[PDB]
Amino acid sequence: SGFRKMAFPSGKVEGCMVQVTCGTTTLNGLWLDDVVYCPRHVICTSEDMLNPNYEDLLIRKSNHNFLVQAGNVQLRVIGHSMQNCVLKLKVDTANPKTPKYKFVRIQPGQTFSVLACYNGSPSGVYQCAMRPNFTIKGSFLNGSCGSVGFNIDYDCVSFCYMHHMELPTGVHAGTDLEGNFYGPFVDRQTAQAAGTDTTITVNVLAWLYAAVINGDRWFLNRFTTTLNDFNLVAMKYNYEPLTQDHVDILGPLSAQTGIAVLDMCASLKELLQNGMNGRTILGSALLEDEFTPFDVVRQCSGVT
Amino acid sequence: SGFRKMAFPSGKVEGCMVQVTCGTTTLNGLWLDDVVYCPRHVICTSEDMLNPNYEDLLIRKSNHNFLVQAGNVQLRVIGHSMQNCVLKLKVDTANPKTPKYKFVRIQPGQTFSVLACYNGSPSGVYQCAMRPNFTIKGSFLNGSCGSVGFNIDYDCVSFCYMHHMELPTGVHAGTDLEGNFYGPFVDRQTAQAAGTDTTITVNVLAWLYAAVINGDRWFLNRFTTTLNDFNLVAMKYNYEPLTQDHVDILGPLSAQTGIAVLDMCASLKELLQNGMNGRTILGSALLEDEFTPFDVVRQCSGVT
Ligand SMILES: O=C(Cc1cccc(Cl)c1)Nc1cnccc1C1CC1
Ligand SMILES: O=C(Cc1cccc(Cl)c1)Nc1cnccc1C1CC1
Repeated sequence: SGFRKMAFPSGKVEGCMVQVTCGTTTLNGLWLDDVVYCPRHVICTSEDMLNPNYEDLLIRKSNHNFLVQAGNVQLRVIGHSMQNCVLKLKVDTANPKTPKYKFVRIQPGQTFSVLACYNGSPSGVYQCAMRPNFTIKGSFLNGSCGSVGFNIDYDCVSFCYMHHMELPTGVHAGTDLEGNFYGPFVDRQTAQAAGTDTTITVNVLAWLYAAVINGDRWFLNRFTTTLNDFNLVAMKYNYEPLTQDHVDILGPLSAQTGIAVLDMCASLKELLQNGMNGRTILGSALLEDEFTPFDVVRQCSGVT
Repeated sequence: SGFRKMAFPSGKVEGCMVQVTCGTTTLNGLWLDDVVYCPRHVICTSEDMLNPNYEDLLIRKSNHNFLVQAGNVQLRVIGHSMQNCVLKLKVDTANPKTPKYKFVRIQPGQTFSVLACYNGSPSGVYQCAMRPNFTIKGSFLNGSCGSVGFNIDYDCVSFCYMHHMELPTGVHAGTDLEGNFYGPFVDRQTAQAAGTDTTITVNVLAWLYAAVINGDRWFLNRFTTTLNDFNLVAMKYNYEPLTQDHVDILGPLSAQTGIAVLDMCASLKELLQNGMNGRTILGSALLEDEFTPFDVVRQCSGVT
């Protein structure tokens, strides 16, 4: 028993972290096979971060200008190319610590682990979610660019995120591993609209099922609702509309607890309309939406 | 900017995790040098977990009865001994992945990372604190015994905790790496009093300083207090008494924000007496006490 914001073990990713320097800028790189991936703004100075012409800036750079250090050893750069907002630096040595990996583009509402890094060295690991507005609420400082988000299926690391930018709001923006930004963001020093964020309803419901599994049952009531009635409530409280695809994914959690999905939606409705009343659920005084139904099953069953 | 319950990167510890089987029981071991450390209840069956005589039970066991598997390779056991509530199994091979390590006994209120493990394989990592009542609120299932808690100083892993037991309350109990239980707990299947827990005042105050650093300032007021006045309030709300040693550790955070420690205690007093009023601080609707002043400085400065 017990329920925690659990991140994946970071070892397979720690072995891929390198430091990338170019000009006077240093950030993190991801060394998989003979390629180092890093945010393309490594080639920029503060003056051109206002409106950078990356193609033109990259033209003034040669392989020898990209200094890639793996721990305390220098990697030799034999090729460079820009794919969207990332640079791929071909190195002459394949990373001996490359795990089985995939590059995936996660959906909004999905969760992943982040290994925050500075100068190619890991400082910490935390679990977070891709918000519906395609931002992440991470913990990142200057130098953290190139830090990656990932998931692990048995031995395979699915890299889903690379950190690029901090918004003026303090929220974070970044790309998938092909350099495509999640959301409308562009790698420019210009104020950019994050957009209205919503609460991931299916995730809150999964966390309510985790709460029942771990003894917290005060919020369960004698009521039920329909998808249409519940969605009127979700709309009012800026919660994502619940669909039958959401209910289907909540099936395993419903079967384990014997609480029908719509019965749990009625508990959520009452919690939204009435609040917690000074009570807690799994040590939280607010409704948590950063655990997917898969996360809850995984944590509650001990999948390694 | 941003503030997260950040755990240490788990790689150096993942390389030390092994599976220990004895009789019909399997749990996790910690392989450092030529020694495997694991909870001594690995030698027990369900019948003798009611009142085990570990010395007598261990007598019926030989080196060949302890099956230690590191990944998919079998380690040869050449010695066994009991030190308090842990067994130390001498193996014929030193772990090639042993990091620089120390065995430390943490103080209540101190935090550490846990690498939850099942069958010698890591499933996840989370940050937690040794509660003032010497329990931890972890996330552990059957088979998680032997999972360890640790801290990292540059390259040195300070192992502070080994998981042993789940209390009937769902809270967790365990030992330091010499087998000494934190708290009054004994490795027996008997109901055991956890004791009254308190809120780690110095940690809440550190988290309030992290909140100011990351823009959250609504809770700051035009008041100040004294250690004696504040401690009357802390007593009423089951908060640990604040001492000058606590204030001294809060010095770096006070200097960075220009908010005197007693001024921040007045904000805490008002928050305890008035509540959050439906507001949040760093995405939390309750006062967080699982970040030490050291944790806040580390996260807010990017120490790798
Ligand atoms: O945001 C940037 C630099 C930057 C500026 C403009 C565009 C792009 Cl792609 C990147 N880095 C960063 C990331 N995460 C957290 C803190 C920071 C630094 C501000 C402190
Ligand atoms: O508590 C035990 C077994 C046990 C019983 C009595 C004494 C001792 Cl030292 C150990 N293991 C465990 C640990 N953490 C979480 C879940 C569990 C299992 C109950 C599900």
